[PDB]
Amino acid sequence: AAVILESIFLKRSQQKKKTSPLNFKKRLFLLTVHKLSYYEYDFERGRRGSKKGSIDVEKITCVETVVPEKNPPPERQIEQISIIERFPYPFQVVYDEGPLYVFSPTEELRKRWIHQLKNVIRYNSDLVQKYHPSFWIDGQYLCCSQTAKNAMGCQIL
Ligand SMILES: *[C@H]1CCCc2occ(C(=O)O)c21
Ligand SMILES: *[C@H]1CCCc2occ(C(=O)O)c21
Ligand SMILES: [Mg+2]
Ligand SMILES: [Zn+2]
Repeated sequence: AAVILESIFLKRSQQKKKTSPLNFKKRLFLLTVHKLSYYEYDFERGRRGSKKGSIDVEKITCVETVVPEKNPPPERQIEQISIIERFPYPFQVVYDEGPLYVFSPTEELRKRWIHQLKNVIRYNSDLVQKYHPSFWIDGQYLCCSQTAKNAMGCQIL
């Protein structure tokens, strides 16, 4: 399928460990009408490396912004170099295996990805009308305090 979008984002680890600290990984993200996939990027040759995972577009229920972290490290705090080193703008892709947290280098790039992702899931069956506006961190959602990753969203839209 045709490539709609191709960008380098920071990805928060999902099942690294149940209680261990959260890891953040630099990934090349690809969007087609069929899948949202991510790879280790091969910087030296200027091409995508090994595929590290995928999300079938049909399984996505929600795509929105996330309220940013209160104390972010320099890599996630607000040019050719800045675009591949700082990732301050998070968004969420909600599916069956909880939300995937993605960090964009710019506001414009996040907006573009949210816009296109909303169009590819337009005819999805499982789309929800509620979401969690804040991150799931240290066993709970910061917005509602619910302890289930698959918990129903606390806010409308
Ligand atoms: C990231 C890279 C090592 C293997 C692995 O297993 C789970 C995860 C993750 O959730 O990102 C990773
Ligand atoms: C990211 C999150 C889902 C599980 C997984 O396995 C490998 C990787 C990675 O290396 O990014 C991930
Ligand atoms: Mg630097
Ligand atoms: Zn919530």
